[PDB]
Amino acid sequence: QGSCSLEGVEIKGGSFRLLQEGQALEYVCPSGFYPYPVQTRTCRSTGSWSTLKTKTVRKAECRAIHCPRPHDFENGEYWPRSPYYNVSDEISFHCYDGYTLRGSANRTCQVNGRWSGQTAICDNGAGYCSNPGIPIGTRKVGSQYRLEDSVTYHCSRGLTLRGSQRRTCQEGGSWSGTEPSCQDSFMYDTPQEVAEAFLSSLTETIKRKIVLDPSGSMNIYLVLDGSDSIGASNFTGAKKCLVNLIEKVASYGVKPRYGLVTYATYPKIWVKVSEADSSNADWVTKQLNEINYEGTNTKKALQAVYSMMSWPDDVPPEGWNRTRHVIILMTDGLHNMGGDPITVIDEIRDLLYIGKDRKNPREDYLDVYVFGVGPLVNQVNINALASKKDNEQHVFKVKDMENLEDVFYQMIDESQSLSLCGMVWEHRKGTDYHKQPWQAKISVIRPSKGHESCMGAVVSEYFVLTAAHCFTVDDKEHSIKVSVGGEKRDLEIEVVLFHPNYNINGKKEAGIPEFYDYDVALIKLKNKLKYGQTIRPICLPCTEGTTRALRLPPTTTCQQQKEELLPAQDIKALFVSEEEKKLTRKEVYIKNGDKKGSCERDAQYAPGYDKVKDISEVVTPRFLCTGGVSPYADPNTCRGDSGGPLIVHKRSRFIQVGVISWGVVDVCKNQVPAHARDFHINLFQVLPWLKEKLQDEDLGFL
DNA sequence: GCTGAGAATAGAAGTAGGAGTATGCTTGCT
Repeated sequence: QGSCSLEGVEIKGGSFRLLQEGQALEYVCPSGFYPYPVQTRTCRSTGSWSTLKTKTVRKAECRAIHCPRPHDFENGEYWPRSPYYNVSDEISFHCYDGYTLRGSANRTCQVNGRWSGQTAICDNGAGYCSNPGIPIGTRKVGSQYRLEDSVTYHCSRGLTLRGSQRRTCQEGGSWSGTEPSCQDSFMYDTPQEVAEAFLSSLTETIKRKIVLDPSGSMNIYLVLDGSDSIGASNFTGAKKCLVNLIEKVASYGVKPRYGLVTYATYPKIWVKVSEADSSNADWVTKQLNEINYEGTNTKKALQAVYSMMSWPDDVPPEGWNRTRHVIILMTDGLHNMGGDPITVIDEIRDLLYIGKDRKNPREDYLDVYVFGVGPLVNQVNINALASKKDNEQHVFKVKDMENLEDVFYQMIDESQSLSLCGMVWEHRKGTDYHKQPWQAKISVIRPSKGHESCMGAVVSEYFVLTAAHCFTVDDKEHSIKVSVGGEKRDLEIEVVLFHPNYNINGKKEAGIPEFYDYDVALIKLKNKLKYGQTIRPICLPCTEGTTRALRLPPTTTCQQQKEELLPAQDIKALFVSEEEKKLTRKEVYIKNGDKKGSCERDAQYAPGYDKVKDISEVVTPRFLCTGGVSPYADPNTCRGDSGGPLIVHKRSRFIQVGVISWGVVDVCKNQVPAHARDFHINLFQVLPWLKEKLQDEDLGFL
């Protein structure tokens, strides 16, 4: 219908995007922050947008994220106790007299409003089933853990419960349903989390494996809500996703029968599990790559799945009780009109003979996974559709279709190698250096002057990339100590090669103290590096490894890699920072579009630069600029973050595009000025040197 | 001793101590 004017819809320190024909809008803020008071707004019929109530507010703002307080913790205590916790605030758990603790007892408020680790439970064994525990932010009603007992979970006001709200102690000793959690509106899952939590609970760990039965089979049904952003560009993103899913599931030595359904308003059936080619993975793939478009009705799609399931006669077919069914539904709307689709799930469970016994519940033979995309997804319907299994997650909510692509990219990249550059698998028990294995700390003990602390990047097995200003010719090799993988041991250096065009002595008699042009250095290690879960390389620009990371054809030029990694935009980069012996990922933006000159202009607030006539004499084409308060409140770099890699996170891989070189003001361990920018060396501009010096490291430079 | 109308993060109308994708009701007159 009619549209609204955007007069004043902007948000303090954030951006917005118009969904659904401009009739709705979502607010997006920076990492750690959430848009306040509401994330979304629609266009009214009165011309204006939705009001922002919390008490009308005129404009919106981005405000820091808090992690919830444990409503209660049975049979033990936790501390520090507080009503809310800021980001990166740790809490520890202990239990009472004679109880045993399970789960992570040193949790930490992550940047996403969730606590690190898993739910702490203090149990003894005084019940048939185990103590189901209280996930942080919930409230459990019930404390008797005998057979056939129930426990109910409640979420605070304004929060949506994902998981089971009622778990019964089943025959066994395992609980029913899945552990619940409370979800805010802005809360999204990261493609790493989705990939890991889907792979696990699709498979079992012996590498993983898919557990079918003797003379058993698997039917996989892919349902796609192609009435919105999912079915755009002829299902291109969803096509990539499902191709990689089919490949990854085929890599497990199983040949499942596939069914493929799209639905905008009516269900369109492309592949049916009855076709003899329904198990031919590449026939299914070729049929998928040719789906096309063309009110959202989901019940019809689930009924098409049910018709696939149902049999041609009263007498059963052979092997009905040995087939395992998987229903992967991808949607971005799901306001369940046209009917209530839960009844279809109940009819399905009736047909599979699930939940009709006590010794044969058969819950292993039906898995339902739901991938919601965008803010307009109904967190309640998707959770009602999906399944609930102990220690398993089946509901996911991601931000764009791009993140949904990155999910399956990450899934495909899982079991390739340890030499795969820029690969990090977010695990369940991951430490700091598990998540930044390329990181390398350089320490230089300078006489009479501050101990220089720099960072680095492991670009190959013998080399480490850093910034040249960390070193000097006075510094002997017995004062430079490099450490990778977070280990005490310092490494043995062969030679530190500086760029041939580097000189910090300027431009000295011209009135400029520091000249950081071509501020890159390569440390050649004497020994070799042993790649592992803690040491791994990072991708470099204009190498075939980065082309394979960007999912591009081998006939791609270095310029194409440039315009894919560094376009004329506000590219979202990141780096890693030392914070009390901890490695934190700080997320910044590279002003390379229309704000580039505004970034470079703020270099006159820098020491010794306040009287330079031409600012292009100190900020050369070899520099990328981050920082500032536009379009977002970028975090700044530390004195010790110097030399570290400036990373771009694309297609679930990490590509280094810059080396942290200098900053306008040094205020890091922190009101902060808006001219506080940081400048990094563009690795695309020092490429001949890198190619010449790393020609024998098997990087396959373009 | 009532409220047959409108409000309300959208917003029809019916009349409901209603409902509602983060929440979730009052007018005025005696």
